Parts: sequence; structure tokens; C-alpha cells
Amino acid sequence: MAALTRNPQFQKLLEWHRANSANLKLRELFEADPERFNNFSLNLNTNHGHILVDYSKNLVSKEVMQMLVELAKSRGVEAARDNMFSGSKINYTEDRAVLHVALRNRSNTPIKVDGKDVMPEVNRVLDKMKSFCQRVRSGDWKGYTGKSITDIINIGIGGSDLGPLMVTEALKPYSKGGPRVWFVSNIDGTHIAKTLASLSPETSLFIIASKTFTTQETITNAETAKEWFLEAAKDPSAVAKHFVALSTNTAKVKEFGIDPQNMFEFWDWVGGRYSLWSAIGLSIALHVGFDHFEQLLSGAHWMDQHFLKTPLEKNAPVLLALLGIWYINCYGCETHALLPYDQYMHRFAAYFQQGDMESNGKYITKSGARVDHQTGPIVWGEPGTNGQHAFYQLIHQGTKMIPCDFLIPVQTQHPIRKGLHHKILLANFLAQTEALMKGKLPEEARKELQAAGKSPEDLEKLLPHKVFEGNRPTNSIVFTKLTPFILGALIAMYEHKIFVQGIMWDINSFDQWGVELGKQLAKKIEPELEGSSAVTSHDSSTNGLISFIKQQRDTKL
Amino acid sequence: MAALTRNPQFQKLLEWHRANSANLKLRELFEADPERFNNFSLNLNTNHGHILVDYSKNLVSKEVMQMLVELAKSRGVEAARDNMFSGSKINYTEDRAVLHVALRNRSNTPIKVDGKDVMPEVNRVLDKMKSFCQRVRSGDWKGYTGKSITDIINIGIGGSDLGPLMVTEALKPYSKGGPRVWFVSNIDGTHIAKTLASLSPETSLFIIASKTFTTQETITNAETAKEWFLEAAKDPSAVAKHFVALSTNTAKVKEFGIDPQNMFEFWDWVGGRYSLWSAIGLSIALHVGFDHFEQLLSGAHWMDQHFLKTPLEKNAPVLLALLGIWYINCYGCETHALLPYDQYMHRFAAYFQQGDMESNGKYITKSGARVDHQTGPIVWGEPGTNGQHAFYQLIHQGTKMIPCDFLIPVQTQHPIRKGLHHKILLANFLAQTEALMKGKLPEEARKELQAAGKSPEDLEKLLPHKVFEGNRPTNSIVFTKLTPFILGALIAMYEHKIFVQGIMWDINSFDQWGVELGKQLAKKIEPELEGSSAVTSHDSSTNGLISFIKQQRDTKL
Ligand SMILES: O=P(O)(O)OC[C@@H](O)[C@@H](O)[C@H](O)[C@@H](O)CO
Ligand SMILES: O=P(O)(O)OC[C@@H](O)[C@@H](O)[C@H](O)[C@@H](O)CO
Repeated sequence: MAALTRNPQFQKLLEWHRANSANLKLRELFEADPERFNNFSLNLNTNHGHILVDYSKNLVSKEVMQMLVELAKSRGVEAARDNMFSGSKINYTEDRAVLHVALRNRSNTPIKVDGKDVMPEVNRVLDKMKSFCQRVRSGDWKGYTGKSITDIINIGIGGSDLGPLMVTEALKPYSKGGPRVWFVSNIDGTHIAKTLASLSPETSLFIIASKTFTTQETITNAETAKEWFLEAAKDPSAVAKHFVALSTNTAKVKEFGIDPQNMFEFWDWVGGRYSLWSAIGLSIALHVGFDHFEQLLSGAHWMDQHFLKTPLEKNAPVLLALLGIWYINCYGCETHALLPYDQYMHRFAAYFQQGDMESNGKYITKSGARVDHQTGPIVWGEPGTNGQHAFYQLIHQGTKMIPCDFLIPVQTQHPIRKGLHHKILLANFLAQTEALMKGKLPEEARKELQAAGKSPEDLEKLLPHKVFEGNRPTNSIVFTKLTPFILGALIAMYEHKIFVQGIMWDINSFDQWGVELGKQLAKKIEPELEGSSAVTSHDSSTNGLISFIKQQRDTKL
Repeated sequence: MAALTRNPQFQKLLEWHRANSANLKLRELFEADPERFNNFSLNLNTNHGHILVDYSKNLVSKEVMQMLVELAKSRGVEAARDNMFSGSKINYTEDRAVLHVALRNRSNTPIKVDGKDVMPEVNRVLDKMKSFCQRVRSGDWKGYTGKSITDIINIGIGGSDLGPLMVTEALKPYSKGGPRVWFVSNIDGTHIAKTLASLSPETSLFIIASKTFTTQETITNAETAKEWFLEAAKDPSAVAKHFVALSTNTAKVKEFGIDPQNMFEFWDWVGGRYSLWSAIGLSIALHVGFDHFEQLLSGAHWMDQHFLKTPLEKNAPVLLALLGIWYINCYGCETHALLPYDQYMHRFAAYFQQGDMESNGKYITKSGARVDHQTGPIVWGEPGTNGQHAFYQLIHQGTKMIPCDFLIPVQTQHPIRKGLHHKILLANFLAQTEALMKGKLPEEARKELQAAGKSPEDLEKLLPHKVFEGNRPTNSIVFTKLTPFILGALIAMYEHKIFVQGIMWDINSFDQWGVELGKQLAKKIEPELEGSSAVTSHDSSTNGLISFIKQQRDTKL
């Protein structure tokens, strides 16, 4: 088998689930114990706001949580965590350290890789970012015609795109005095074309974000941007005023033709999907200011320390991870929904789609043996309250069990109409998890149908449609306000949740070998699309699709 | 038990799956039969472009498809379809017709509800929309200070938001000469506040989109917009130049203060999640022009006729539905991914997340029986190529089976760099489904590692991580260009897929009693948030979360 399934604490948990999980009813759990909320929630005081992690509306008892914590211990979570933090090469397939925690290590306590403290270099790049932010935001950095920069365009994909995008969206209220920020990522020419259409070459600065500086989408987009720029500037030396690079590849940055002083470095132990805390966050710092960027780092650092110092039984990312294991490996739930009741957080779910799914969508363990159990879930979601009108129908009355995290700030960035909108938002946030837990009983629905003037025949037929089984588990994560600090803490919390799950599954959360095949096959097809010749080199579907492309591309509509 | 599980053709299908499905291997299926693509694809000529539905990379044989079509016939799909199209009240829990097909019935063949043809009123409202669009887009319609309208703002949620949003995004290239369009939907005050911050009351036209005209988010947002407007205009008569309504509720529209001449009517047989074809599409028509809106309707009409007149074995929405049943009810796949390789289509997946999940996230059948089988899947996705860098790791190398629909236009709206970007986009579109199908055997990966110069130790360590199991099924849907017509056909195709699945499961695809419950929920909690006193009226979690809100809302950060 695999490490997890051979573990006796896991076997005990699974056997308990088989024998007892039918006895678990949320309504009954709360009725039996008025201390349930108190015993199944964590109220974290960060000194810069509180984060309440309420996991009480979950299908767990004291005994279940105990079994889960014991499993985390016997799967080596505590030791694995310490190994990450100390710079051990825990990304074992690539023989790399995993040190996004170093990027936000505000204490500056030494963290060594290959015997060398990484903190001086982390801080050197941060200082460079701060200086660049001053130059650009002040208007001192001039474009090729001597004008101040008004627009910043990040060009990158995946880990070099989603973090900065999600964070600048979430922290929009903190962007006064900052340039407008744009994100180009898709190779689809629509993306760069529609972006450039709204910009002036005189006042636009491009940030080319790429760990490797070889990613086809990013370099192609970058070259398109440069061509557009040079059409107006007509001077190759002006490129240095309008293009900067975030990379680990000094040589490839030079080949593109960017000034070496224009390069903001990061390191191989910064995974792309854990990179917003590094030089990759330059567009964040430019947009909201370096002070706010430091606050974002500080929030993450707080959560890192919480994760490092806290006994597992009251350790927020550990508990979230354990609940996920319970639902994935015992209940067999394929998915996990992230439902922020916050428009600014509209890209939060998409961010953790990558963070979670690219990390833990794995099937080979440390020993090289194939898993014989589920690993990472499919992560999805949209902001509330919109979901209530759109897919919550299925959450309430479908045939799937879907663990949901509901998230909301207590304080809104826009307290319009004396707080009326936020009052309603909060009320919906609370009511939805309550409804998911409680459902609606036949006796309740029957009285409603009776009062609505339904005939005995109509009542009889309608009744089962109006009944809600409930017993649908949720987490509620509530925080004082969505400030840069609190957002940093929240992102770090989910990073560590993902880490804990990966350790428990015995997989590598930090590689991504699954990207290779698609890239190889795309390289083969690209040159085949050019010209009129029939393509026969693939399976009949691929060939047939190419034939359709060649036949349809000249047709005038 | 339920209709589907009691059905002998379904039990035959399921038994066949049990005995034979493990022997279905895509790589080998294609090798054995050069005609596979030809036998498992539909090349539809609409006379306004082609739509190729290539379903050959699915885990199916001729026999499987035969059994599925037989099941569809046994479940009375054709009769149910005819009943929808004829105006029968197939929404049985609400006693309503289901007539989104009437909205786009370009043929004008009578469709009767309660003995009366609905087409005259459909066309009267369309004519009203056409006239209004001409007046606004020409600049003739003037605001309260005598200026032309520059911005239109749709206020609505769910079915009154997502359709027009997705379509205006998808058809952005067709919006030259139209006013800017904004969508406000969330009750979260951020949504309206940030929208209004960018607008002038003098040049903004608000569209209040609401079937009932009682939805809390929409009416609150509308009242907020009206207050903001009147703060500037200071004249109630000015509202008639700046507010229109899309509704079925004349009385409530009047009560809000909107002119009856400013009301664009629709009907109870237009489900919200099927409503973009109605008056609800006014923001589409304003943005891209009425002619393009008519083309959108015409494309849907083409697909309606395809669905109505085509034998099941060659009927695109039917085949898509049947493949879904195969994966849902035989393989047990919880989810369905929609992956359009088109930035303009960035909200397409979200739209059908609503359309599918709200329709078929049900568990009571027409007979009143609780289903003892799965119904609607969780629908999710993001546009390619970004997904390849976000979550495709899990699709390729996770532990979940995930049916994916890959979609792309042959012709791009922006053929920049002499088509270079689109060439790369197409190459990735093709490569990804090829990769998911083919995988990479241990021996193939071994040879690659050997060629790369890996030592026996390093090779053995890396090998299992480099293996792709493949056999991951996809649909490829390729179309000449994403024009208004073709988009209309594509949306209608998925509408009918959803319909067919609903009939086969014996559920009502057209009610939403879970969504209806949601609108009953927050009212109780609302007044409890006011004041400093503790709330004890709920379960301890709801109580505890309310306590946290009250304790945290005054803290300065
Ligand atoms: O930053 P690069 O080298 O251009 O790579 C861009 C993306 O492919 C990359 O971020 C990818 O999402 C993952 O490896 C992140 O963990
Ligand atoms: O359009 P209304 O009445 O304001 O309702 C707004 C939404 O609740 C409504 O569209 C909901 O998404 C579903 O019923 C659509 O099928």
C-alpha cells in the first residue's frame, strides 16, 4: 500500500468512520453540547486584528479531532514542518529547499541553505524593490518622453501572475497614489491586445515576471509588448526605461535585452505558486506601496510563527488540513469550495485553485510507490452572496457532499448607507452556514405550504421538494478587516494547510512534474499548424481537429 | 427507488460498465481503429460557421453509445423535449411552461401557453429593446442635464446578472460605438461603491434587472443607486431618464418609481438562468447593438432546431448529455470542467456553473421519490492556457477522474503578430487533450530520463513521478469563430444538454427551491446584528460568530 493507508492511526480513523459516521448529525452535536462553538473554534489575536476559525459546523466529535491530531503526529507533521523552516531540501524530487517562509521572515533569524544564511539576499532584493517603488510612485522614474509612469503591466503566467493579481484586487483600497496595474497572462492574443489598446507607450512600464525567463507564453507576450513599445519609441535604448524583470535566470534576462540593474532576483527555493512574497510581488508593492507590502509579509510571518509554535490540537492550518483529510479520505469528497463574502476577494478561490491543486494533485509518494488513496481536492468557488443565487442550489439540495469555507471581514472597506449593505452581507454569511447545517424539516415546510393556501393534493406533491436534509458541514473564517496584514495571514494559513495535507499523504507538495507532457506535445504541434499540408502524425482525433482548423481558418463570416 | 435506477436499460449500461469499463483504453482504441474520429464526432454546418463536437477521446465504444441512446429513448427524452417546445407546463413544482426557446423563436411559429400564442409579446418586447438601443447608442437619449449616455449599469444578481455579463465579455470586440457596460450584483457595498466612484449621474443609465423585483440584493443596490442619483439630480422626474427595469412585476416596478414606458417585460416561463435571451439581455443589446443581439438569438434558434429535429445518435446536446450520464452515474465523477481557450470567454465556465448546477442540483423526482443515484455535477473551470499553469497538474497526475470540455474558435478576434499567439494557443488546446488521452508509460519516461543523462540511482528515484497514466477523457468543441451567432448556438447547446440530463434523472431542471430558501434566510439574523447585546437565539456557532462580529466591528486598523 502507501504510507498513509499503512498507518495505524489512519486505519483507526477509517474504521471509526465506517462504524460511527452515520451517528454524526450536526443538529444533534450542537444540541448535546452548548460549549461546542467554544471547543471547536480558534480566536486568534494577531495584535493587528483577530482571525476566528470556526470549525464547529463540521461532522466531528472530540474523539474524531483527537484521532485526526494523532494521525498528523504519526505522519511526521511536526518534524516535516521544522525541516521546511530550517531550509532542509524537502522538495525531494528536485532536491530543493522550500523557503517561502524566508521571504517574509521579519525577525531576520538566520535560515541557512547549504550552510549560508539566505536572509541578507532576501533583504537586499526587498531594499531594491523599495527603492524602485519610490522612484516609480513619486514620478521620478520617467518614460522615454520624460513623463511619469501611470500604468504598470505585469506579464507572466501561473505563479508569476495569479498571486500579484489576486492580492492587488484584494487590496485595491490601499492603492491611492499608486499607478494602475494590469495583468497579462494568457497567450491568447486577446489578452495583450486589449491591454495595450488602453495604454500609452510613454507612460506604461512592463514587469516581465518569470522564474525561468523561458516560459513560452510570457516571453511571447513580452516580445509583443516590446514590439508595440518600439513602434512608438523607435529607440532600442529606451526599452530600459519601460521594461524590468523578475527572475532567477540572469542570463536569459540579458538575452531578452533588459538592464541588469532592472532585474529583481528570487531563488529556486521559491516555488512559483508560493512566490508573491518575493520579487514577484513587485506589482503589489508598486500598486499599494512598499509599507503595505511589508504589512502583507508581516501577516504571513505571524501565521508562520503560529504554525511553528502552536500545539497541533489548536494550530489553525493543521486543523483545517485535518478536517480536509477527514472529508477527502474518509467521506470521499472530491471538492472543496472557497466562498469569500467579499468582492475584493473575487480571485481568492482561483488563487488557491493553483496553490492547492498544483501542490497536491499528485499520485506518487516519497518512496516512489503509487498512492492507494485520494490526494488533493478540486478547489472552486465564487464570492457570496452571488453563489446563493447560482450554485448553492446544488450545495443545499444536490447529491454531493461539499466541504465549504465561508470567509468574511467584520469591517467593510465601504460602509455605505450607514453600514446597511454590510449588515445584509453579514446576515447572509451567517444564515447560509446555519441553513446548510439545519436544513428544513418536513413539519416546518408543511406549515409553510399550508399557510400559502396550497390544496391538500398540491401540498402533498410539493412537500419533499421544500425539505432540506441539512447536515452540510462548513468552516466559517471571520476576520476583523481585510487589511494587507490580515490578507497575508490568511494566505499563509492556507499555504500551511496545503503543506500539512501533503505531508500526511506522503506526496511532494512542491514539484509539478505533471506539466511536462502537455508542453512536449504542444512543441510538436506548433510547427505543424503552419501551411496547407495535411497532418497525419497523431491519433485520428488530434489529426481531425487540425484538419478542421486548416479548413476553417480562411472562411469569411 | 427512482426512475433512472429502476430502468432496465440503465441497469444494463451499469452492468456493462462493471464488467467491461476497465478494458477501455484510449491509446489502444485509437491505434486499433483509424476511423475513430470520424465515428465519434459531429461536424455541424450552421451556414454561419461550423461547430465540430469531437467526442472521440471519450471512454466509449459503439456499443456504449448504442446503450446510452437506447437509455435516452427509454427515458422519453424526445417526448419531453417536444413538450418543452410546445409550451406544456413541464416545470411541475411551479406549474409553469419552460420557454426560453420561444424568446429566440425566429421562425415565429406560434407557441401557446394557456391557449395563447406567446410570440406577439416576445416580439413586442424585442421591438421595444431595438428602439431603445437605437435611441441610447445614437446619442439621442439625453440625461437630466442634456448629455448623451456614456455608461450603462446593470443591477441584478444570479440569472439577472451572469448571462449579460458573460455575453458582453465574450462579445467585447462587437461593442465599438456602444456605451461602457458595468455589472453590479453583490450586496457587498464594495460592488456598487467602486462602480459609482467611476461614474457621473449625468451620463449613467441604470438597468434594474429582476424577474420578481423583490430580491434583496438587487432592490437594495437599486435604492442605493437611486439615492446617489437623486443627491445630484434633486428631481424625481429625472429618474425616468436614468432608470429602466427588466421584470415580470409591473406593480413593484411602479412602486420603486420607474415609468411603465421604461419597463421591458418578460414572463414566468423564462427561468432566470435561461433569461439572457429575454429583456434581461438589454445590456447585451445596448453594448453590442441590437443587430448583434438578434444574431445571438438566431444562433440559439439554429441549435434549438438541431436539438428538435436531429436523430438522437447524431444530436449534439443529447450526446454531450449521455456522455455526462456515463461519467456521473457509471464512473461516479463528481465534476465537469469547462475549459475555453479564449480570454473573451473567461466567464463562460462560471455561467454554466450556474446554469448546470442550479438546474440539476436536485434530489427529488417527478414521482416524489428521493434519488438513489447522483444528479448534477459540480461545474468549474478557467480559460486556457492559464489553467495549464494553475490546476492541470491535478487533472494529469491527481487521483480524480474529471471529464473536460475543451473549447476554442479557429479564428481569433485579434490575429496579432501574423497569427503567432493564436498558433500557440491552438497548439496547446490540441496538445492538452492529446496528453490527457495518451499519457506516458514508465518505459517511455525511462527512455527520456536515460537520454537526459540521469544516473541509474537518479533515474529510478525520478521515474514514477514522470509517469502519466493518461486515459483521461475529453470533448473538443471547435468552432469557426466566436461570433454572436456561434456563441448563441454554443450556449443553447449546453442548455439542452442540461435539459436532457434532467429528464433522464427524472428531476425538474427548472425550479430552484434551494435558491428560494436562500431568499428566506437572512431576514431573521439582520435585526440581531444591531446593538451591543449578546445573541443566544441560535446554535452556539451562529451565536459565537455574531458575538465576534459585535466585538470586532469597532476596532481601529
Ligand atoms: O515563472 P515562470 O518560470 O515563467 O513559470 C510560470 C509558471 O509556469 C509557473 O509559475 C508554474 O505555475 C508553477 O511552476 C508555479 O509553482
Ligand atoms: O431576477 P430576480 O427575481 O431578482 O432573481 C435573481 C436571482 O435570485 C435569480 O435569477 C436566481 O439566480 C434563479 O432563480 C435564476 O434561475
